[PDB]
Amino acid sequence: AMLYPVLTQSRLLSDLSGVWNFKLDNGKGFEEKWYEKPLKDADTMPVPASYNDLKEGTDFRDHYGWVFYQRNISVPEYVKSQRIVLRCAAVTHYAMIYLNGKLICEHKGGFLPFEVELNDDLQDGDNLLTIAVNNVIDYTTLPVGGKAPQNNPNFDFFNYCGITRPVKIYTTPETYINDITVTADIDFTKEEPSAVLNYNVEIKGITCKVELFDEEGTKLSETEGSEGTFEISNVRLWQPLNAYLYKIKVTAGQDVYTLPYGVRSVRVDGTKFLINEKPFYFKGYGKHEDTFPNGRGINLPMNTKDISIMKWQHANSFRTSHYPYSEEMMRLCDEEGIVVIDETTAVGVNLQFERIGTFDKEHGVQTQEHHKDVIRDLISRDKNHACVVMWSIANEPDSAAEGAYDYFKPLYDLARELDPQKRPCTLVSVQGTTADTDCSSQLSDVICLNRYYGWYFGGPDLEVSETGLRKELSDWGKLGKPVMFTEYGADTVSGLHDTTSVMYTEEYQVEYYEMNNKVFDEFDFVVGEQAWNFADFATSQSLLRVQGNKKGLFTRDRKPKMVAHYFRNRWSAIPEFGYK
Amino acid sequence: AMLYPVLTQSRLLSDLSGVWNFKLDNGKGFEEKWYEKPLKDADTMPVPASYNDLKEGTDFRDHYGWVFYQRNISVPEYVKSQRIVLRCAAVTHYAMIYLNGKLICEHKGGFLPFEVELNDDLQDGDNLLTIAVNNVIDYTTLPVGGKAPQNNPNFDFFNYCGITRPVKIYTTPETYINDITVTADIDFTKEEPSAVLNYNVEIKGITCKVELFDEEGTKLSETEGSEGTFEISNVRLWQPLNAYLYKIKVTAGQDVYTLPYGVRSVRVDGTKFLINEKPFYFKGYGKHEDTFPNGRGINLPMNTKDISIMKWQHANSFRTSHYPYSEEMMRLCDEEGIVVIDETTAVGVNLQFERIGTFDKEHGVQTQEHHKDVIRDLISRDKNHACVVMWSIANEPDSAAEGAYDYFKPLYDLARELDPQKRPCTLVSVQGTTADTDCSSQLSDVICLNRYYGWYFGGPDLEVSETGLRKELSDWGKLGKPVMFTEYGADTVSGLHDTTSVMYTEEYQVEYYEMNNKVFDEFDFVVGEQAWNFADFATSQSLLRVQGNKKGLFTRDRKPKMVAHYFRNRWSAIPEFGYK
Ligand SMILES: CNc1nc2sc3c(N4CCN([C@@H]5O[C@H](C(=O)O)[C@@H](O)[C@H](O)[C@H]5O)CC4)nnnc3c2c2c1CCCC2
Ligand SMILES: CNc1nc2sc3c(N4CCN([C@@H]5O[C@H](C(=O)O)[C@@H](O)[C@H](O)[C@H]5O)CC4)nnnc3c2c2c1CCCC2
Ligand SMILES: CNc1nc2sc3c(N4CCNCC4)nnnc3c2c2c1CCCC2
Ligand SMILES: CNc1nc2sc3c(N4CCNCC4)nnnc3c2c2c1CCCC2
Repeated sequence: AMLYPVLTQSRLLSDLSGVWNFKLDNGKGFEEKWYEKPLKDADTMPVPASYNDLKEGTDFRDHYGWVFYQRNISVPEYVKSQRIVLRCAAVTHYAMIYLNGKLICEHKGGFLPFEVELNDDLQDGDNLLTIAVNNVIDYTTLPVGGKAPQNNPNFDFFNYCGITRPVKIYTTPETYINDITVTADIDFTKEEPSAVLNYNVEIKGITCKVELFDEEGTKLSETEGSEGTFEISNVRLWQPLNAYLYKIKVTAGQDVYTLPYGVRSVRVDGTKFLINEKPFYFKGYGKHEDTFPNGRGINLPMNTKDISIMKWQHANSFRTSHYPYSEEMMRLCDEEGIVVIDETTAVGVNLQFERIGTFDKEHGVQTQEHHKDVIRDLISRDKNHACVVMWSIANEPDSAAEGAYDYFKPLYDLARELDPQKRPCTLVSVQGTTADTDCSSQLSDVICLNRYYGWYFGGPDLEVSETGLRKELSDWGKLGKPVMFTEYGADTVSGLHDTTSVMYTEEYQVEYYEMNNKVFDEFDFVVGEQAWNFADFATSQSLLRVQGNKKGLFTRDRKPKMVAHYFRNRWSAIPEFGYK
Repeated sequence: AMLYPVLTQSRLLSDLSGVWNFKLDNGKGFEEKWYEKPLKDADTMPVPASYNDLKEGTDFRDHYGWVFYQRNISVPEYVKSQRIVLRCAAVTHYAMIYLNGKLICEHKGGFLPFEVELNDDLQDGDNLLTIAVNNVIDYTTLPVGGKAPQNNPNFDFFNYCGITRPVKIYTTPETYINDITVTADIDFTKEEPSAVLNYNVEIKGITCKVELFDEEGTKLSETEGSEGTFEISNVRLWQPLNAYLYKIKVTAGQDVYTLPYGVRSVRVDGTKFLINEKPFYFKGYGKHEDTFPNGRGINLPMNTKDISIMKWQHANSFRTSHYPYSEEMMRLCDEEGIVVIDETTAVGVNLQFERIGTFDKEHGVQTQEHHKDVIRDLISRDKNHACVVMWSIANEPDSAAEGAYDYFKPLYDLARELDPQKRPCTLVSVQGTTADTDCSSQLSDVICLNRYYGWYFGGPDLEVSETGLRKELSDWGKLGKPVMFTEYGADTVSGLHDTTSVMYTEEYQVEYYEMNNKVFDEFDFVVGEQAWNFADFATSQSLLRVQGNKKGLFTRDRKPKMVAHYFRNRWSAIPEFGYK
């Protein structure tokens, strides 16, 4: 369980972000005890941020192995009173915290938070904090390092690493709040729908009371109970592009924490994805925590810029593509009313492109245990987010291979059981699968395709490509379930133009999406269009990557390609609800 | 034999270029007799020029089959006196001339001239000229159409077709000059070298006398003899970047034709490519008759612009890449002193990339007969060009396959025997061959490689790529022959920049050439560096082509990439002669 550190009367918060000392491991790093003494001949390195692009030459950009972040720490003795904790929101890949020279914590997983307490190794005076980060990826990591001394991603984005998100120090009373959970039942029956919310607070280390406020701070109800309930008639339902967030003050044993919460219902019904009992239609794109020169590092300004562009463009949703995003971005979609598809680090679980099969148990992937710890850690983190309407177990696994069904079912189950809101589960299907062959047809509530008819398939022949896409999508309808496209797009170099289009031209990109959009619009069970990608992003080099991935509607610096004006006009004529 | 039509006291010249009528064959074209009546519902189409890009939509750009050019013709009766001839300098692929409705000529081969006489079907009044052009390419065409209703080039440029070069009407006395030939012997021994030129005139249908002038029109010697000789002491030797052209007036039977000619010697000696008994070093690039929206159409202005840029850049040579260039460009290099490697249409003679082998005689290529007619027609056309120092039988054939040696030897032989100057012969070797495996090691006077260490091989690892290129080039030296690189380069999108380079960036392109150029400079038997390509050009669409081929040093409109300034600085510090 991981609550978002905030400033409360009961808890303090001090950011450690800034320029830290930094050294690339030379192999002999751990041998000598760098985590013991202050790094020598060190380099400077802002935190929070990916370090790959922040220096010059390939030696930083393409480093294999470990790096050492190092910074000094010092708390006021008058604080030992309360509990001292170190929250690392995300260290890409493996983290190893040393204080004063001793290991204190260790973590696997580059995109989710982890904490460690400091009360009993926090010395007096100036303490030597050391965070060593490893970037190696393999068949035991999610995301999955392939075989082709260098990391070779089995995924189409660059392997940005370092202290990707912030490192803070918060405190707490000795017995504290540790995990608040809230769910809602809404009775749309009444012409003025109302709702009953179920609280479930948890403490560790006494009386606990719950206060419920409205948008403006107006209190409206109170109760006591580490597992009580609450009633709200004439309830302001959170809605896509129309967020309403209540707030919640849990006072419990000299400790109080506040939580926003939006009241809405998610439910699949036949070929309809329903939000607050209405037939939604996804409009938006798959995104990437990718900016220059931050790498995958957190970027509050671009977060707001990205959401400003989405509203300008008349979109309503995005998918945390290939990894969970920052907590800040998740809260922002709550405030702004952005429907989010929250997705795990499970990309590259596919060895298809003697031959080893993906789910061979001696020579194939070794990810299921960690895949489970991710599903749990992620749902623990974002369970209370009204923006989250669905979960994505994995992006493009070899889901039509043998071993496939056996791999994923234990993970779907774990997901369906750990979501206090029992939200729809899916996985994003790669090109090649079909209704009959895809283990997703059974395990998933929503069929999410990534199809590229007009690019990989059939490009530059958009007629032949249309025939293919009708044929395949037609078949997908026989499952009687909601199907949305989570990726489709074409690599386009901003600036390349032509009257009779050729591939890579802004005109070819617009035509591609006209064909796909025409076919989408023929099937009432298509409940979503999400283009890949929102914006150009960095990938590993290869002959097929024109200085990265150029499938964005926008450039890496958020300037619109012609296609961005095509979608803005199309999405403006398509409602959040009732499109079918 | 084909003399360049010019204006002489004995012969007239009238260009037919302009906007002709034009219709795409619909299949039923030949059935109905379009070549008989005036085209109906016709379109407009400039000649000379490739027609693919001159209209909108894929229907022109990607047409499979025949098109019909049609224009009216009318000569003044007072001309029937003399012989009337129609010279088509180049109709891409197959040509079929109809006059008044009757076929008069037929041709195969899209890049060389062919004529037909008109005296006895040239009616009085207005005659209906019709030129039908076919664009289909196959295992019987040079260049070679692959299997992958559409043409699929087995070569990396777009299949531009139509009346690529001009169509004129010249006349002649009844007995006329038909082919002048001149060769030279130079006695560098004397401190003031002199030379003896051997004339060899030919007539068809009488006295013939030869006049010899100098640059400014000063006569200097005369003689009589359809096979006489001539003497020139203190001779002005044509030289790279220092052209001196004498002129030659052949008066013979009321017919006179003038010819420029430059005196120079070409001779290989060990690992030295010698021009006028000096160790030359090729500096330049492989080019393409490719401009917008002309297609492969002739372009006198860009010809002069291209040659202006070459002198600005301190280059000395270029290769007629994948097909003979226009006669105008050939004469221009004579005037301007550009060393040219004249090359045939023989590209795509390679099926490597049950499996058919290139030179299978039932299922592989069927090009050798035509390949021979090309070698003869080409040498007949350009034999007297001082700029031509070498012949290229084919670009990147599967020269290390079985059948290879048997295919090419008859063609090398035919070439070595038909060049009145016995000039060096070669063929350009694809990536994969080695000294031991390449039938070129024996048949060729100069080893011409196309290597891509840093792109296809090894990119983005320029270290590994350097190790490979040293290893391979080292081996090539064991043949004790001159080796030059006729292609090397990297696809670069003008405008993409970075401090730590990634592929496709102008910086990566400059680094690529620094590595290759460093290694080249280690081997005294490397006698040439020619980059691919001079300028960005159109190709068929595919995932590996960013709106065409972007390996130019210049953009398709002749603007320099950063790499163009790298070469200009490097080539300025490297002499035409004595570099080794
Ligand atoms: C019709 N038959 C084909 N089907 C396919 S599928 C495929 C392929 N994947 C697709 C799916 N993406 C997904 O989409 C995005 C993207 O690719 O840009 C990624 O950014 C994103 O992270 C990822 O989720 C990951 C990788 N990569 N390369 N080639 C192909 C290919 C090809 C063909 C025909 C031959 C040429 C290649
Ligand atoms: C090191 N191993 C490789 N070696 C090679 S070779 C090759 C290839 N040809 C080369 C040579 N060109 C010539 O050079 C120019 C160009 O290619 O741009 C053409 O314009 C020009 O007309 C033509 O003369 C014609 C085509 N095309 N595609 N891939 C390759 C490839 C590859 C690899 C490794 C795997 C990836 C692909
Ligand atoms: C794991 N992600 C991928 N998935 C796929 S699927 C497919 C394909 N198709 C699919 C449709 N059925 C016929 C064959 N052809 N080529 N490459 C691919 C392909 C690739 C990748 C990533 C590596 C590069 C190629
Ligand atoms: C006829 N022109 C070519 N020549 C070549 S050579 C080579 C290669 N290499 C060469 C070095 N030895 C190992 C294998 N790999 N992939 N493609 C190629 C390749 C291609 C083409 C044109 C079609 C596309 C690929």
